[PDB]
Amino acid sequence: SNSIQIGGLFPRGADQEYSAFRVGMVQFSTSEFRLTPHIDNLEVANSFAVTNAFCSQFSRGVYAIFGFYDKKSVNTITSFCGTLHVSFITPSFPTDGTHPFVIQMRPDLKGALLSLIEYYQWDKFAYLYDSDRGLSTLQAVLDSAAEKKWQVTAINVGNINNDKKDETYRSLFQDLELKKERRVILDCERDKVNDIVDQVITIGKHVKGYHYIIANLGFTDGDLLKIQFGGANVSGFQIVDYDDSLVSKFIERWSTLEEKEYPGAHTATIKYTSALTYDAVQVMTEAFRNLRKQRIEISRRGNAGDCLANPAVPWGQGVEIERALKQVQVEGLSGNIKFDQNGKRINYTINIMELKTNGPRKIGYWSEVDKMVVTL
Amino acid sequence: SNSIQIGGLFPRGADQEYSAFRVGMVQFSTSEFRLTPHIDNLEVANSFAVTNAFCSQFSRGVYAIFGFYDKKSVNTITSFCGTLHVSFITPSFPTDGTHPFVIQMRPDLKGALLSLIEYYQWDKFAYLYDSDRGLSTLQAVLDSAAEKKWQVTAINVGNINNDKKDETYRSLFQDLELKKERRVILDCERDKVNDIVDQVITIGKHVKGYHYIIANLGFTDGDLLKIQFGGANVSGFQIVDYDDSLVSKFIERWSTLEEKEYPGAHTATIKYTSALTYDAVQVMTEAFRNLRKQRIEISRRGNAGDCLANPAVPWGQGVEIERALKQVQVEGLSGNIKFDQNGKRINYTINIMELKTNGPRKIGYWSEVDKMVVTL
Ligand SMILES: *[C@@H]1O[C@H](CO)[C@@H](O[C@@H]2O[C@H](CO)[C@@H](O)[C@H](O)[C@H]2NC(C)=O)[C@H](O)[C@H]1NC(C)=O
Ligand SMILES: *[C@@H]1O[C@H](CO)[C@@H](O[C@@H]2O[C@H](CO)[C@@H](O)[C@H](O)[C@H]2NC(C)=O)[C@H](O)[C@H]1NC(C)=O
Repeated sequence: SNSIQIGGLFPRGADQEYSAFRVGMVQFSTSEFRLTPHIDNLEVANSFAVTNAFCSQFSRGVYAIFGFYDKKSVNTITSFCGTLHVSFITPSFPTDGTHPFVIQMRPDLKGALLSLIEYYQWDKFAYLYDSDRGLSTLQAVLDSAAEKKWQVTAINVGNINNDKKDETYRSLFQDLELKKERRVILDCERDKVNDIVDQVITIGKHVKGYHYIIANLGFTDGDLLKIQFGGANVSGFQIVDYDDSLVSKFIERWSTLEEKEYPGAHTATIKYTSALTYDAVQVMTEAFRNLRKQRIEISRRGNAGDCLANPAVPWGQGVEIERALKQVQVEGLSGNIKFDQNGKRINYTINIMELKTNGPRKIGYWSEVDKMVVTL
Repeated sequence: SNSIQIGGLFPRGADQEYSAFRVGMVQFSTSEFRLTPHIDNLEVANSFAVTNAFCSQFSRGVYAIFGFYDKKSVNTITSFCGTLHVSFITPSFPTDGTHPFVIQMRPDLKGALLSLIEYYQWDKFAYLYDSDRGLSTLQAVLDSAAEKKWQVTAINVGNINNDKKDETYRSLFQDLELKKERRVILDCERDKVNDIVDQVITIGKHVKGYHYIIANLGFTDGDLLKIQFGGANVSGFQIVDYDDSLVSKFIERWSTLEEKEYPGAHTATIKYTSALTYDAVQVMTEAFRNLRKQRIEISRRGNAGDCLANPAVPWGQGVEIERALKQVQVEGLSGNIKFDQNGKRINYTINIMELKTNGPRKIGYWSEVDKMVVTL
């Protein structure tokens, strides 16, 4: 048997991620033990919902929770996890701090972004953002601006009501035009980028003389073809490397999976959040394997009880499970996976990309310790 | 014997605010009914703690909750209140959105601040912000910077370990001794403002040629006397007008209370947060009084239950309570109190202040519809 109960907290509509999760469950299945996921699908921005689901898993008796949060709900997660010693493994944006009991699959992007800016020798640009992943990056660029004498125009595009969102664009570009802004960073939710890209194309700002940096880890995850021929420079970041044999092999299978059975999966690419979901199954699997290999018993003796029991007394095995997960080092879709004591990715690589007439191309990479290295 | 129960969620050090709350309960109590508060003292930044306390008050069957939140716990409050139709009345920062079931006693400060900056005809300035407290008003000035043609140098003053503090704050100003920054916006809690004022004085930057804008609603809550004679301009905002008889008559009383019975309350001034709290007791009282004047029965028949009951079916009378709360229009320590449909203060007034050798003086006022008006 060896059935190991875990929770799965999935946003509604995260079909590809859940398909990647199930493929991960197949890939990393083993006779040693079985991960036994209990799945909740919910509105990840709704803290009540996230608390209900967390507590429901907790009372069932899970040994770890894999899932997602939003900026509206990250504090529910870090606070419940930290209080009860339950480990959360997530592909979402890294928490802004050193919160314990959170294993963060997603590498920090800020460093690479700052180096890229320096690399193109920008000292004046617009930073167009929303806040769904917090404001860490905004702070990082403001700090750099002050320190390197950059003139940054930083504008929150997150709050343009899509119910009348067009006069709002003209006024945005009017503001940008005041200083003839031509270098632009887009750090937004993926549909937000696409909205902004259409908006740019429409007013002819996708021509030569413009240069956009897409500040996310999935440059090729969405539709680049529409700005591929206008003449503007377009650059970005990619944590999933389709030239890795490991990734290449996975895509051979992924690309042929039955779409009815694996929604989101009959394609040549996989979104980085889905790749990280797949990699998370490997990490959890290795953690429980390592514990068993170390002869560390983590089996629950009694019921977890109510997540709101007062006083909140953390189970003693919590720390053990946190440590096992943080000590995992493996190779996955997102390259070398290793964590520091705070569950943040270290020793990872981010590929730096440029859009060219013949498609997106790697021009080099950013190293978690060597910064930006061009490929010759 | 008409006991309407309510909750009070008080941050673990909010002594003066609790004193203010207890005073308002006396001032506004009546033979009609007695608000019967149940009080929790808690780590307001701890979302788990906040959920526990909310759920504990929900189970008791309170008819509303007066309380405080933090930027880390605000989502817990809005989600739980919005889901369960439990009204939260608070002097905390207004929410970033139109969340329902939240009565925000504190007026928005962004308009007045943006207006004041324009008034002084600033184009280049430093903005000291406190990440602990939030970035919301910084963002508003960053959004506006293009259209209003400003060059903003934003510095985070928010992760200072009190160990150093002195050294950090001096390093900060001896760094603004680079771009020749002399116009500085504060945007901090009154304590952090005091700390900074203390260091500006020690560094000798409170002289003529520097100008500080304190971006909180309590210009005279702190000690201005010490920076009054240096020669620097110092401007701020004030919502509690001590020239009003209502306020003067209140302070007559407040200055008299025994400090042992009412911590924080043997003084001439009163923090705008405590004033908003006193005001909150009037609003809650009027709302529930008005529900009776309209023979809207709101008495719960059966137990409220568990905040984690599933499915979540909100009680029928929540919406009536919310509406009654939002329909209240009274005059209080913070001036005319009125709310829109999203529980935000409307038709309120913010006084504009400058520090003079003879003390703080009102120089004008800011209105929702008139914007900035020089007084004469
Ligand atoms: C788009 O990329 C091009 C190519 O690097 C940039 O043009 C180069 O950059 C410098 C600075 O303007 C020029 O002096 C070089 O001569 C350019 N190289 C070549 C061969 O074209 C250009 O600056 C980028 N666009 C924007 C708006 O930043
Ligand atoms: C402090 O306040 C004064 C008045 O608002 C600022 O401007 C003074 O008044 C006029 C109006 O521009 C100027 O022509 C004078 O030169 C200013 N007076 C003096 C003696 O400086 C003044 O600039 C403010 N100080 C700062 C640093 O903003």
